[PDB]
Amino acid sequence: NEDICFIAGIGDTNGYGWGIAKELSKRNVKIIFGIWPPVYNIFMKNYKNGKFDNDMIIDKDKKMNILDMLPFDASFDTANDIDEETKNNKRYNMLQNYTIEDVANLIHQKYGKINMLVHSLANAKEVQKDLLNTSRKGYLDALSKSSYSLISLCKYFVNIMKPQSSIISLTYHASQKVVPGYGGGMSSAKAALESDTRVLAYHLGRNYNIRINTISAGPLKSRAATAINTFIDYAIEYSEKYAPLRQKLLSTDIGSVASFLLSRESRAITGQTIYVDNGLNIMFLPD
Amino acid sequence: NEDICFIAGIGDTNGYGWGIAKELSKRNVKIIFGIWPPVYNIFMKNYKNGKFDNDMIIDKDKKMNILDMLPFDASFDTANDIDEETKNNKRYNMLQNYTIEDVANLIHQKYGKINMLVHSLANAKEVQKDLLNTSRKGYLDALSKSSYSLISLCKYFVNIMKPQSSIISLTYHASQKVVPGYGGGMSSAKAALESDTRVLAYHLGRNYNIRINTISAGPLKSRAATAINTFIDYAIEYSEKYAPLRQKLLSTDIGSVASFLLSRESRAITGQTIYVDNGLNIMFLPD
Amino acid sequence: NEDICFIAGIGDTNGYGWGIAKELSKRNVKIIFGIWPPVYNIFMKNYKNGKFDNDMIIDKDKKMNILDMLPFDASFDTANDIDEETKNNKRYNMLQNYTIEDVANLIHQKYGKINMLVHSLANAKEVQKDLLNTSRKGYLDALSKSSYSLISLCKYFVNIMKPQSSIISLTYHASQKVVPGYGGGMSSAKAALESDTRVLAYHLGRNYNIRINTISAGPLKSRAATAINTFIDYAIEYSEKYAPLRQKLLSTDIGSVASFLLSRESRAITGQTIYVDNGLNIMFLPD
Amino acid sequence: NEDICFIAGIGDTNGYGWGIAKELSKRNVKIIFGIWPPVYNIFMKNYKNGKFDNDMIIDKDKKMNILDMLPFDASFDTANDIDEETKNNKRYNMLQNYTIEDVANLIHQKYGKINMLVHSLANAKEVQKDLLNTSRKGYLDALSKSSYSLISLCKYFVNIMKPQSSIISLTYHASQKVVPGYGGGMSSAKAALESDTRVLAYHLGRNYNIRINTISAGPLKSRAATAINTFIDYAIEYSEKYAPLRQKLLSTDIGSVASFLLSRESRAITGQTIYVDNGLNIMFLPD
Ligand SMILES: NC(=O)c1ccc[n+]([C@@H]2O[C@H](COP(=O)([O-])OP(=O)(O)OC[C@H]3O[C@@H](n4cnc5c(N)ncnc54)[C@H](O)[C@@H]3O)[C@@H](O)[C@H]2O)c1
Ligand SMILES: NC(=O)c1ccc[n+]([C@@H]2O[C@H](COP(=O)([O-])OP(=O)(O)OC[C@H]3O[C@@H](n4cnc5c(N)ncnc54)[C@H](O)[C@@H]3O)[C@@H](O)[C@H]2O)c1
Ligand SMILES: NC(=O)c1ccc[n+]([C@@H]2O[C@H](COP(=O)([O-])OP(=O)(O)OC[C@H]3O[C@@H](n4cnc5c(N)ncnc54)[C@H](O)[C@@H]3O)[C@@H](O)[C@H]2O)c1
Ligand SMILES: NC(=O)c1ccc[n+]([C@@H]2O[C@H](COP(=O)([O-])OP(=O)(O)OC[C@H]3O[C@@H](n4cnc5c(N)ncnc54)[C@H](O)[C@@H]3O)[C@@H](O)[C@H]2O)c1
Ligand SMILES: O=Cc1ccc(Oc2ccc(Cl)cc2Cl)c(O)c1
Ligand SMILES: O=Cc1ccc(Oc2ccc(Cl)cc2Cl)c(O)c1
Ligand SMILES: O=Cc1ccc(Oc2ccc(Cl)cc2Cl)c(O)c1
Ligand SMILES: O=Cc1ccc(Oc2ccc(Cl)cc2Cl)c(O)c1
Repeated sequence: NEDICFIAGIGDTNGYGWGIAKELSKRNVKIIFGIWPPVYNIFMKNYKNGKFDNDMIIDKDKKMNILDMLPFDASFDTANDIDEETKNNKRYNMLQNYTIEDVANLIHQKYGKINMLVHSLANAKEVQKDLLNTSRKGYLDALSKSSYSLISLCKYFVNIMKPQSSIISLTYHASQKVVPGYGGGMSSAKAALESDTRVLAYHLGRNYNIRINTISAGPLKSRAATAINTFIDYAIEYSEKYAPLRQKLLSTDIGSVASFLLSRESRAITGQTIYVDNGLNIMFLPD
Repeated sequence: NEDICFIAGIGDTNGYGWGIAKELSKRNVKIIFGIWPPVYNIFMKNYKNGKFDNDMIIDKDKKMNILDMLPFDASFDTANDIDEETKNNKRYNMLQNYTIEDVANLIHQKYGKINMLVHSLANAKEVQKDLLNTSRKGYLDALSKSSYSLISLCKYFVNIMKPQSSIISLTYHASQKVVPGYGGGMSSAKAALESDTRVLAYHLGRNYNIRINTISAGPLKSRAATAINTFIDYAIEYSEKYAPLRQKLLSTDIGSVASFLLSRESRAITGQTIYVDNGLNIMFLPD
Repeated sequence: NEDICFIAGIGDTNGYGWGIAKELSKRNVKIIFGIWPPVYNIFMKNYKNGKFDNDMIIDKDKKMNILDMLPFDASFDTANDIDEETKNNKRYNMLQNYTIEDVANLIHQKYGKINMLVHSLANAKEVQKDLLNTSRKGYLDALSKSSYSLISLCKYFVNIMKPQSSIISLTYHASQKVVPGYGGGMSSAKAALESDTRVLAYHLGRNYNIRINTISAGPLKSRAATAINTFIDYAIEYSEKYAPLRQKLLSTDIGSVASFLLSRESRAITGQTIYVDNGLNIMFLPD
Repeated sequence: NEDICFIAGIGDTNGYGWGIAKELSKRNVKIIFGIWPPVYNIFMKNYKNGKFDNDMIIDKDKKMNILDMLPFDASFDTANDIDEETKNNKRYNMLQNYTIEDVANLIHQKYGKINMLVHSLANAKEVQKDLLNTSRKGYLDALSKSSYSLISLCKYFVNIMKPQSSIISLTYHASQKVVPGYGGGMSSAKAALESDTRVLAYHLGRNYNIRINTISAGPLKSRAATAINTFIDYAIEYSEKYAPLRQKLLSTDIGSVASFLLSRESRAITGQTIYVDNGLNIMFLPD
């Protein structure tokens, strides 16, 4: 079979994007990485130097098959949208075709139609500030990068997808219950993402027969998580202590659920927020 | 190597229990049926006369294999719970080891420990009456058979299940939003079942490292559905017209989700209500 | 001009029923108490000896006025439901007209139609046991007394209530999120009560133009709370430490919300679970 | 008592802002209107010409006491934020001090500290487009005007509010369930508003002892509603046909709930989305 999945939001092997790639790879899905330009050249260097080799082993027989790796910035819908400062940036200057539309066109031109799409990215320039102290520009940046990027990804990628294709993104329970520390409008962006997942499920389901769901993951010590204010150290310790299942949450635990939601096995599931967090979301009072 | 599942609530090939059996069988899980004594002998006679042979065809290069078929009544926790009248009733008189504790013991004696458990049953004497007109006895009957039966199944089966085992039941969205026609306290029972799934997830996760979830299924023209009164024809027509995914909901659509939730692929999911209903639950206003 | 409220579930001045009585009395609503026969004679003796006189002071320029105090047992729908044993029991033998239908009739005969109804009661034989260890009989007892009693109260009282009347009950968040210690099927009963509030809102709204809602209250050191085992001290301490509003939750805090929901001011609200808990329900992770 | 309420988002007498003003006026609350500059001069003219006189009657005794009416644009946090095109606009040119911070300063300078705040506004330049066809600028405009404006209002107004003050905004159930027609990212903005209400409740409750809630209203034929694509004619007809309570939803039905949430009567309620919609949100299947 010719399953191809574009994963937008891989920067190294420590986040959920990598775990999803690994699990899809087990099912013989061809994988294309969309890599944020500021970290693209570093990623390629680490890859070439074999830094990721142990992380690519699926088992005794299998290694991750990575079809391609492309620069991708969810800040920009089309070529016209890139500002002067960015195009002049040292790191963007030597790259091209990294807007959402350009990446869709490039994948389709090289490999044809795909049938799986993963949104595994977020950004918020004021994450370290409380919501109350977040500026209009800060808040809108969170929503632009973390929420609107999903809509744009759908809008441009549906043209290059087969009927019965499937899309997932990643969210966090701070959208629904208060997590002090989860600042800069990230909580807001995740609330919008979960709502948009429903509305998009209606549009994509009726028009194209395409499904879209979102996985609400528990805490993982990824690069981005490090940026929140040992906030991640706290979250992990609390989850491992109080969740119904006292076991370390792995990126591939989210990967196996993603793989299921992206396969035909879940053909009757759409518009849903699925919790993959060892059950922590169900608890009220710590015991 | 030895995935075994007990499916409590199969009476024919037209309901969700059969769809779950078929999909599990696809994955080489050995299946044991728990059949309610009022329908048990008709079920066995049909099976023996080859009435289900076509329904057991997976892909015509593969057919379902069933390990065992056992009389089972989720009304009774232990042998000591069985009233003299039932014990001597025409349909129960020839059967043995059909209470929850007895079937668990029997299964263990014959096959050892199991790792998958499916609650696919419900009942309510007054389902034809709206909630407001449901009697105390009718309401308690619905809770007893449809909700408490899950707790009891858990209590007795956890002793014959391996750590990391998984349990699922089936629910309906009338627990959360009003569905006229879903009467007799069935809505109440499903609300209880969904809440008990969380509390059980806590106890079973912490004490035995066992997971439990519930699938909120869309409408299927099963024998039980037809007996509600027609109600099910309206539900199905409405769902096929207004759901994000306008496709016929199959018992095997539920089956494949059940299969995922019972497998190790869903190891970080517990306490959850997972909707498998073509996304109908996400809609507010029709078109 | 003739607001009359029946409050089912008052046994002393330390619970939510009293707080609701006090706030309604503030608004010149006439109040009728429904008192469970095991505590009825001790309640009346305390009242007569002036034990509640201080507790009846509203602002020391105003004191509660109580229209009537009636023996009431929400276990029994009609006189024909009362087993011979209860009928002849030491505490029931001297009382009459204490079933749901009889109290409705009595109230109507004496005061005519009423327009406000409060369900402020719960009970569960096995509340000290975790759900997994709760017996069938214990679980059904919790559903019978704590959830079904609301449906029955509605069925019999709608005949003695005016159109545009309002009904409220009390619930707890353990229905939606796991609270260790809230056992015996009380969590199940509250999940059922909250679901039944919606279904009843539909029937009562459409057929009688009557509204029904439920208040999910935070912790209060009532007699029933103390009897759970300590559990309530932990709940209160936790709530005062971690709730958005760090202030002592009063029975009259619930009372003033109840008063609003029972008045015409809330005429467009029905079927709802309203949280009155200093906002604790909105929190995920503590500080 | 000196209760003062600023209501941001009044353009005429046909929306929810006016109904909230009317009901607060009954409680002798002094009212200040924040009026969007494009409609400020028209509003003032209609007011002066007596167009609103019949709409201001509370009853036999009372007329609405409007303390002041000020231009207010939720697009701009501070004086510096206004762009050239706006400052040059015919309608803005003759007005001043209409940014969020400027209005806070102006109210405080004229009247001192207030204790009630109402956010009753929304805008989305692409509301007529499906979410899938909404542009990045369109989507962010919705979030900026409809969601971030609430945060900014809180940030600047808390300085001029008393302890134990209360804040409300208005939302719609399209945040939670799909409403085709509710386009341009308005669904997204409302999801973010409901989430932000929780996070702000935590910050404002712990730091200032101030409460914040949001009212999810049913459909009302306001000026803004007219802009959605007879979408409002449909919504109203559907609500009056299918809601549990079959009665016309009035602006003052939302006003009376707002008045309660803004008063001390609701001191234990914060971070909540309260539905004031005749119960329509509780229904799954039309009957
Ligand atoms: N790590 C957790 O604890 C956790 C919990 C719940 C949800 N999530 C979600 O999972 C997703 C993946 O994050 P992660 O935890 O794997 O951290 P991560 O750093 O591994 O992944 C985030 C990636 O997004 C990329 N990115 C940032 N801005 C971008 C832009 N403008 N365009 C394109 N890419 C951009 C970064 O390069 C980074 O590689 C995020 O959406 C996050 O919200 C994470
Ligand atoms: N059919 C639907 O449309 C639908 C939609 C949502 C959820 N569900 C749920 O799926 C489950 C299966 O229902 P179905 O639709 O497959 O109908 P079904 O008739 O196929 O399943 C019901 C089975 O449960 C068995 N049963 C009843 N009482 C029992 C008892 N006391 N002990 C043991 N077994 C008993 C019956 O023998 C019957 O075979 C139910 O719990 C139902 O609530 C069904
Ligand atoms: N106390 C809390 O912390 C708390 C928190 C959330 C919800 N609630 C709810 O508030 C309600 C009132 O409880 P409370 O905390 O005021 O305790 P309480 O003791 O004041 O109220 C319970 C009352 O119900 C009566 N009752 C019990 N069984 C009855 C029956 N069969 N018929 C008639 N009356 C019966 C008892 O006489 C008792 O007076 C309960 O439903 C409870 O679930 C309480
Ligand atoms: N009308 C309904 O059916 C309905 C249902 C649910 C929720 N709501 C909500 O109620 C609130 C009030 O809307 P309405 O229905 O009364 O319509 P409305 O037109 O009466 O009120 C909206 C007001 O917001 C103002 N506004 C728009 N952009 C602004 C800006 N940038 N700065 C300041 N003010 C601005 C407009 O002048 C207008 O007067 C809205 O938030 C809406 O989402 C309305
Ligand atoms: O522990 C919970 C947690 C940890 C990390 C997360 O990802 C991000 C958080 C903030 C930002 Cl700016 C970017 C990203 Cl990828 C997240 O969403 C939730
Ligand atoms: O269309 C929705 C639907 C149809 C059938 C269902 O199953 C039952 C419903 C009532 C009773 Cl008494 C027993 C059973 Cl198995 C159900 O739960 C939901
Ligand atoms: O702290 C939360 C809390 C405390 C008390 C409660 O009331 C009861 C709890 C159990 C039983 Cl059996 C009877 C009643 Cl009235 C309750 O519902 C929740
Ligand atoms: O019927 C539901 C409904 C009707 C009107 C509404 O208000 C708006 C809707 C869109 C825009 Cl751009 C601005 C506003 Cl004030 C709304 O929120 C929901």
